[PDB]
Amino acid sequence: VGVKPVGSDPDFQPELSGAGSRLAVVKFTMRGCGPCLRIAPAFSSMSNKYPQAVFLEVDVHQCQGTAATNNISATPTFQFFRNKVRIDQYQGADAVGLEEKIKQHLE
Repeated sequence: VGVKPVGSDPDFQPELSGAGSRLAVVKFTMRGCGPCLRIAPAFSSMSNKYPQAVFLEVDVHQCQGTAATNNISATPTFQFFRNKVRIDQYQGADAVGLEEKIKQHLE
């Protein structure tokens, strides 16, 4: 359970489809990245805290096409999807701001 890793680009849409109509929060990450590391535990706790939404993790180098088509310019970057459509975005390791926007979507 928890934060689900997307191992390569073709596995990404399946994940977006498999979220059904649930909110999907995708954390775009990469290796040797301090803020990425700082936020990781919190993100994992958020998924524990919100089992009604789906939490995913994409490494921008394992999933280049996904990073590029989502116009990812820095990490960590969180994208928000509902029914496979990107509806929001949040950059950074400020966990408070992140959970506040997740809550605003769980509306």
